[PDB]
Amino acid sequence: RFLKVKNWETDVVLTDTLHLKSTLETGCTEHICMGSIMLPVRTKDQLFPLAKEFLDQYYSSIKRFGSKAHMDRLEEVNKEIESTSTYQLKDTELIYGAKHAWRNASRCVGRIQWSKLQVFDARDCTTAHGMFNYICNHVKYATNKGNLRSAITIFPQRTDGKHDFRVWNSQLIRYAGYKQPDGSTLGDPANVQFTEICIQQGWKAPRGRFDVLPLLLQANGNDPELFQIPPELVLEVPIRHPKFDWFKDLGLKWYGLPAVSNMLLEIGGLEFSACPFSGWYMGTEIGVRDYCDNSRYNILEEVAKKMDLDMRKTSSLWKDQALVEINIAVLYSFQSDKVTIVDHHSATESFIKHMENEYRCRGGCPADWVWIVPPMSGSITPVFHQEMLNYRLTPSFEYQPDPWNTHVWKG
Amino acid sequence: RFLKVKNWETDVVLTDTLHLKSTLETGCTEHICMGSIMLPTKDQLFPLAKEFLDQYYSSIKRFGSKAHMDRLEEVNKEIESTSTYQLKDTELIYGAKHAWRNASRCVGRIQWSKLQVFDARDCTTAHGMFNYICNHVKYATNKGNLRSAITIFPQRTDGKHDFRVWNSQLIRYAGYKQPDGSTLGDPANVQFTEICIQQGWKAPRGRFDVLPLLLQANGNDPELFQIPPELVLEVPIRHPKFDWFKDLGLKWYGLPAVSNMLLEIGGLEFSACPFSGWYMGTEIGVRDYCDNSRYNILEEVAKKMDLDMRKTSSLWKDQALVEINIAVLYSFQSDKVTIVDHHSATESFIKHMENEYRCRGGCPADWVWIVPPMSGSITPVFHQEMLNYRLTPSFEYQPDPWNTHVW
Ligand code: HEM
Ligand code: HEM
Ligand SMILES: Nc1cccc(C[C@@H]2CNC[C@@H]2Oc2cccc(Oc3ccccc3)c2)n1
Ligand SMILES: Nc1cccc(C[C@@H]2CNC[C@@H]2Oc2cccc(Oc3ccccc3)c2)n1
Ligand SMILES: C[C@H](O)[C@H](O)[C@H]1CNc2nc(N)[nH]c(=O)c2N1
Ligand SMILES: C[C@H](O)[C@H](O)[C@H]1CNc2nc(N)[nH]c(=O)c2N1
Ligand SMILES: [Zn+2]
Repeated sequence: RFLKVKNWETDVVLTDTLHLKSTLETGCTEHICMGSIMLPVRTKDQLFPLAKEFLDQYYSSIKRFGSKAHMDRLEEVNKEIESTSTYQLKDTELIYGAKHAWRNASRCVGRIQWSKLQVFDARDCTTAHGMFNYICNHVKYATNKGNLRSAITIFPQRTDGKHDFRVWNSQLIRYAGYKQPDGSTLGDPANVQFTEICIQQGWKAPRGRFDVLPLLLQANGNDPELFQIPPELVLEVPIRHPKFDWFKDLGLKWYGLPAVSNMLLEIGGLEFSACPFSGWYMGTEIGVRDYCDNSRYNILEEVAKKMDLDMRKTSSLWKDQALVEINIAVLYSFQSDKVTIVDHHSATESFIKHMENEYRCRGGCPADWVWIVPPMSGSITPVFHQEMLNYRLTPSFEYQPDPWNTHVWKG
Repeated sequence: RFLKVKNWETDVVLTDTLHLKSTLETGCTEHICMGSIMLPTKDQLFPLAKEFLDQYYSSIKRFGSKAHMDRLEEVNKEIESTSTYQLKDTELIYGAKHAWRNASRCVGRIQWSKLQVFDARDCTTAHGMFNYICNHVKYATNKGNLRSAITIFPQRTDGKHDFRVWNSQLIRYAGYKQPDGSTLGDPANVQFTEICIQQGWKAPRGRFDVLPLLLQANGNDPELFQIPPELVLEVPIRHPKFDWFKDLGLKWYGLPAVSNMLLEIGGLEFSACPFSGWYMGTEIGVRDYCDNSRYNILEEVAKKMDLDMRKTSSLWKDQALVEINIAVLYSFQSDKVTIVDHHSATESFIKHMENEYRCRGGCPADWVWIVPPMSGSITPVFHQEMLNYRLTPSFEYQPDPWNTHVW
């Protein structure tokens, strides 16, 4: 079968065949579209087919499909599964797998970069202190004094599900949030529950507006342990505006390294429950979402007050005006400090070129429009006008339950 | 079978059961989501008629009554006899209001029950259609105090006697390709404008030429009519801060009036059913003015603002976008022509969704269309999960008539 997508701005039409290789389910049916829903131990039996499919994909990619080396590797994995119930990936297969999980990530606008991913193999790690060391090295490598480099660190795979490696933090670097008795929040409201966990575990909270959270790390299914990332490894950018001199006095800053730590990486049926990865920011992630969401820092009012905009009616577009100024400030600040960032125009234009190339070379590019379209100025970016097909390919990054809801406390 | 939707800003969860009624298909499957694609006998008619009357009689608390069974008998008799049937005025009005209620791409549905329905089923000629349409235009415009309205022309019969309005909207501006290589006026309407010329229209060849109506009655060749200018309320565009804005020579019309869709009620098909409401400001200021394939004015505006257009990261496009949209709202409000901003409209839609969940068990909504084309995440609809499904009565797309009509 062939499926067409159309760009309504350019009339360019593309043909997708890659969707035929998708097996996992979307949430949608013939009767209902779930495209805007945020969240819509394996047997030996189910494991060898997943391994075989992955290895066939790997061997095809290196132009060795059906070779002696391909056949011998299938036999070796087969033997290992029946004998031990699982298998180990070769370093080459792990690198290919992690790159392809990023390539397949339909909610990621940054995928033009997918083939440049530094993979750190941490499968020999055994303790939380060992995880802390791997993570510091990742942060220092990825930060590169502001010249950011994409990286992922991969801890040992799930065995029986009772010995999981997990980073409890949702991102490696994030700010604390504190609920006050009067109901107001100090710091980042998204991180209140996690901050409470840290405090309970013994973190002495400074109780400010931008306190970098400690890492909470779980090795081998044991209770997690706290660690403070060395401050010299945490690059931060003070936010100021090119024309508005009062902007600095809002006291805003943000960290340079966006690093997702709560997802699960599936490669050939194996499950890597701790696989922190990082790239660099697109400006709207900070200036639109982190700063201006009602349930996040929520700074729109204070900024619009300072700009002296007419705030009595929504129809003066004061919120829209303040939004653009904050986003200009974020890009200006990062660029001035020589910390890698991309604006939403550049990033979406690059994504369209990536997508077109993927269709030609791969037969498709699964993409989730709801997530790819930026959260401001949607239709003046080329992605708004681009039809997309969303489907699930493996290797993949998946969501997993927060570890505090599932962990068995050993005490 | 029961489905939950969460708002990620407020944590409110609603439960959807209304989707189980849904009959038509979405284009998605278990393996692929088509959420962002723009367009994804006698025997057939009685289940469709039945399903409709059942919901009609339920809505007036008379389900299973003698009037209910009687009407079901009467329509059954008429289909068996004539191969079609005729709606009672009450059913037509109900069907039309519900087609709006079921429109998953429409953010303005809080207004669904306040719709003036003009029954034009007695219409026979294109001059007659012109009369009905002028009357609709005048009524809906109401000298700037806009009222929602639909005019319904006779239903499909054998499909060779189709009523159609060839225009995509009742009021739109012409588009012309020039020797220059550029486009004068609205590039979306270039083809339709050509069809107007080839059928006889004398084009002024300006930037904002109100198009003529091309009306097809009873499957005949369509005919041209100029809408009386004094019935077309237009708004000159100016800015409350920038005195130079007015010299861009921009204007828009006050009445948004979709005329190319098909209304389906109880299996009956109404191929000419122009309807109108009032504008949300972004439709004009973001899409009409700033789409690259539309009036595409961002460059000119940014230049007059003297922004740094050297790099994308100065956000010069975004700054100009906001100002253009401020001018749209200010101009309509100053001239007392009804308009809604995207903040107000999306706030209302969330309230409407809550009413629908509470009173009907759900609300079909297409997130891709509901979230405004600028400032998405500062509107509450961005953070609201929505389930998309197709309920009838409905508005449906249909082929452009020039590709289909046999002259
Ligand atoms: C190189 C620069 C990159 C940029 C500019 C970028 C951009 C983005 C953005 C803007 C999002 C949406 C974030 C949100 O709204 O929460 C995202 C999501 C995502 N990206 Fe990237 N990305 C980059 C690198 C990476 C890397 C290195 C990986 C993994 C190897 C990755 C995998 C993902 C995944 C799995 C998501 C979905 C997250 C979720 O569902 O919460 N990206 N990307
Ligand atoms: C009263 C004020 C109204 C407002 C503010 C409003 C708002 C909107 C907006 C912004 C759109 C998206 C338009 C686009 O991007 O092309 C839309 C679509 C739509 N609306 Fe409304 N609407 C209103 C009245 C109506 C009425 C009276 C009807 C029918 C009786 C209706 C039915 C529809 C339909 C069927 C669509 C989808 C059109 C398509 O798929 O092209 N709306 N509405
Ligand atoms: N520029 C880049 C580079 C790499 C990765 C990203 C992803 C960016 C970088 N910070 C966070 C963001 O993803 C999130 C944000 C918030 C929650 C989250 O997890 C979820 C999401 C939905 C439901 C439940 C949990 C993921 N952005
Ligand atoms: N504020 C209101 C009130 C009622 C209706 C509307 C819908 C508003 C009123 N003008 C325009 C808009 O409909 C369009 C315009 C152009 C294309 C379109 O969708 C397509 C796209 C491609 C092919 C076919 C249809 C829909 N907006
Ligand atoms: C309900 C809705 O799906 C949700 O708010 C989504 C919309 N699109 C998004 N897109 C991105 N990139 N990130 C997000 O957090 C969201 N949130
Ligand atoms: C391809 C994509 O579906 C298309 O550009 C859509 C996106 N969302 C939209 N939303 C509205 N309200 N109107 C539109 O025309 C569109 N266009
Ligand atoms: Zn879908």
